[PDB]
Amino acid sequence: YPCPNTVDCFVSRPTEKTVFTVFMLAASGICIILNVAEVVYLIIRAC
Amino acid sequence: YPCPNTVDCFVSRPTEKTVFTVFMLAASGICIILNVAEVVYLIIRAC
Repeated sequence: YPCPNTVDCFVSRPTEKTVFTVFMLAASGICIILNVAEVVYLIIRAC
Repeated sequence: YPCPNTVDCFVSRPTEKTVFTVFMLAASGICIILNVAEVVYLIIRAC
Protein backbone atom coordinates (compact mmCIF):
# COMPACT_ATOMS: atom_id res chain seq x y z
CA TYR A 1 0.00 0.00 0.00
CA PRO A 2 -0.69 2.42 -1.58
CA CYS A 3 0.98 1.07 -4.72
CA PRO A 4 -1.68 -0.65 -6.86
CA ASN A 5 -1.03 -4.33 -7.63
CA THR A 6 2.73 -4.86 -8.23
CA VAL A 7 4.97 -2.01 -9.37
CA ASP A 8 8.49 -2.10 -10.82
CA CYS A 9 11.02 -0.21 -8.70
CA PHE A 10 14.67 0.15 -9.68
CA VAL A 11 17.62 -0.09 -7.30
CA SER A 12 20.43 2.44 -7.61
CA ARG A 13 23.79 0.93 -8.57
CA PRO A 14 22.80 -2.73 -7.98
CA THR A 15 26.08 -4.13 -9.32
CA GLU A 16 28.31 -1.68 -7.44
CA LYS A 17 26.44 -2.36 -4.21
CA THR A 18 26.78 -6.09 -4.90
CA VAL A 19 30.55 -5.77 -5.33
CA PHE A 20 30.95 -3.89 -2.05
CA THR A 21 28.57 -6.34 -0.37
CA VAL A 22 30.84 -9.22 -1.43
CA PHE A 23 33.92 -7.36 -0.19
CA MET A 24 32.36 -6.56 3.19
CA LEU A 25 30.88 -10.03 3.68
CA ALA A 26 34.19 -11.67 2.73
CA ALA A 27 36.01 -9.45 5.23
CA SER A 28 33.38 -10.28 7.86
CA GLY A 29 33.85 -13.99 7.16
CA ILE A 30 37.61 -13.54 7.55
CA CYS A 31 36.94 -11.79 10.87
CA ILE A 32 34.81 -14.75 11.99
CA ILE A 33 37.55 -17.23 11.06
CA LEU A 34 40.26 -15.11 12.70
CA ASN A 35 38.21 -14.72 15.88
CA VAL A 36 37.65 -18.48 16.06
CA ALA A 37 41.38 -19.03 15.54
CA GLU A 38 42.03 -16.42 18.23
CA VAL A 39 39.91 -18.34 20.75
CA VAL A 40 41.50 -21.67 19.82
CA TYR A 41 45.03 -20.26 20.01
CA LEU A 42 44.39 -18.70 23.43
CA ILE A 43 42.86 -21.94 24.74
CA ILE A 44 45.87 -23.91 23.47
CA ARG A 45 48.19 -21.34 25.06
CA ALA A 46 46.41 -21.71 28.41
CA CYS A 47 46.51 -25.51 28.20
CA TYR B 1 2.87 -5.03 -22.70
CA PRO B 2 4.56 -2.68 -22.04
CA CYS B 3 2.73 -2.05 -18.76
CA PRO B 4 4.66 -3.78 -15.95
CA ASN B 5 2.68 -6.38 -13.97
CA THR B 6 -0.93 -5.15 -13.51
CA VAL B 7 -1.79 -1.45 -13.63
CA ASP B 8 -4.94 0.37 -12.53
CA CYS B 9 -6.68 2.20 -15.37
CA PHE B 10 -9.82 4.28 -14.87
CA VAL B 11 -12.80 4.37 -17.22
CA SER B 12 -14.36 7.73 -18.05
CA ARG B 13 -17.97 8.10 -16.88
CA PRO B 14 -18.53 4.41 -16.05
CA THR B 15 -21.99 4.97 -14.56
CA GLU B 16 -23.22 7.25 -17.35
CA LYS B 17 -22.01 4.78 -19.98
CA THR B 18 -23.72 2.00 -18.02
CA VAL B 19 -27.03 3.90 -18.03
CA PHE B 20 -26.90 4.47 -21.79
CA THR B 21 -25.80 0.87 -22.29
CA VAL B 22 -28.92 -0.31 -20.45
CA PHE B 23 -31.12 2.02 -22.51
CA MET B 24 -29.62 0.89 -25.82
CA LEU B 25 -29.67 -2.81 -24.92
CA ALA B 26 -33.27 -2.57 -23.71
CA ALA B 27 -34.25 -0.87 -26.97
CA SER B 28 -32.37 -3.54 -28.92
CA GLY B 29 -34.19 -6.25 -26.98
CA ILE B 30 -37.49 -4.54 -27.79
CA CYS B 31 -36.44 -4.51 -31.46
CA ILE B 32 -35.72 -8.25 -31.28
CA ILE B 33 -39.13 -8.95 -29.74
CA LEU B 34 -40.92 -6.69 -32.23
CA ASN B 35 -39.11 -8.29 -35.18
CA VAL B 36 -40.09 -11.77 -33.96
CA ALA B 37 -43.68 -10.58 -33.56
CA GLU B 38 -43.46 -9.08 -37.05
CA VAL B 39 -42.45 -12.44 -38.55
CA VAL B 40 -45.15 -14.31 -36.61
CA TYR B 41 -47.85 -11.81 -37.57
CA LEU B 42 -46.91 -11.95 -41.25
CA ILE B 43 -46.86 -15.77 -41.20
CA ILE B 44 -50.30 -15.81 -39.55
CA ARG B 45 -51.54 -13.30 -42.13
CA ALA B 46 -50.29 -15.50 -44.98
CA CYS B 47 -51.86 -18.61 -43.43
